Amino acid sequence: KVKSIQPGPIFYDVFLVYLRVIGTNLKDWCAPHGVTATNAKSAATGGWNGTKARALRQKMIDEVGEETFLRLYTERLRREAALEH
Repeated sequence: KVKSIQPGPIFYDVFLVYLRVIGTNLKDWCAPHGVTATNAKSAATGGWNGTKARALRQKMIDEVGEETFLRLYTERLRREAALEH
């Protein structure tokens, strides 16, 4: 059906590439949050799932629009599933 936004590889790429669309990068996005790029990826992929990681994941979603994040994330998943079938 439709999926809600979950962490993982696609979450991380959609956020990473969104920063590119609006012309920042991971490095410069991370700094005002007092966090590392490496910590940003771990939270985004769901590898770190502590509640501090959730707070950061929510900032990534609010950076994109929540609706825009869902649309990018959803259409991307559709394309992978299409190659897997």
